[PDB]
Amino acid sequence: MTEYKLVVVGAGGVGKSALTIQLIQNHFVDEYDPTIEDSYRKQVVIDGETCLLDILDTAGQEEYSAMRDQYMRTGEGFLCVFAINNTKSFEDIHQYREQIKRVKDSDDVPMVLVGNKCDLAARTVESRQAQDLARSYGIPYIETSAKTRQGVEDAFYTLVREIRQH
Ligand SMILES: Nc1nc2c(ncn2[C@@H]2O[C@H](COP(=O)(O)OP(=O)(O)NP(=O)(O)O)[C@@H](O)[C@H]2O)c(=O)[nH]1
Ligand SMILES: [Mg+2]
Repeated sequence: MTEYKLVVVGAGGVGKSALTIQLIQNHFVDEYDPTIEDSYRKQVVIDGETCLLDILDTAGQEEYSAMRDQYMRTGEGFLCVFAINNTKSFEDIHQYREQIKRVKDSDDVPMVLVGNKCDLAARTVESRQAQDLARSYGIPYIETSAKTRQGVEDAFYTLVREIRQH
């Protein structure tokens, strides 16, 4: 079956791992559990296509940039995750996108901008700001909550469909 290598990137603590574990294990992880590097493999059916999602969960910590680069290089699509209550993680998005472009030697790779933690009332990044940024990149913007599962399959499935169109 087709394998899609998806890479989840973003600042530390935005919920990269919680998003992935919701998709894979249907559970919200409320624990503090920083990632170094983790891989998940799941057989799914997306629009009648049997395929294998190979999800590379990366570290937000700068100490693992070289490790992150190595895994970014193999990815076919990228979830760029920020948290809607963390303005700095939204600002960091530009830096993550540029590194993706660097290691993939491409100006446009399949990518989804993911505004996570939308269950929180304490929003500091307006949806309009993130939509505008996504529009400038040419990529879709999807708001998610790993807690309520809102948007989770949307984010991953939209990325897979973007790889089909690439
Ligand atoms: N309310 C809420 N909390 C969330 C959400 N996603 C993650 N969190 C919380 O935010 C914290 C960080 O989550 P985690 O998935 O570990 O983030 P990460 O991006 O993988 N961090 P790292 O870069 O170290 O691997 C955890 O306490 C988790 O429960 C969400 O959608 N809503
Ligand atoms: Mg993590």
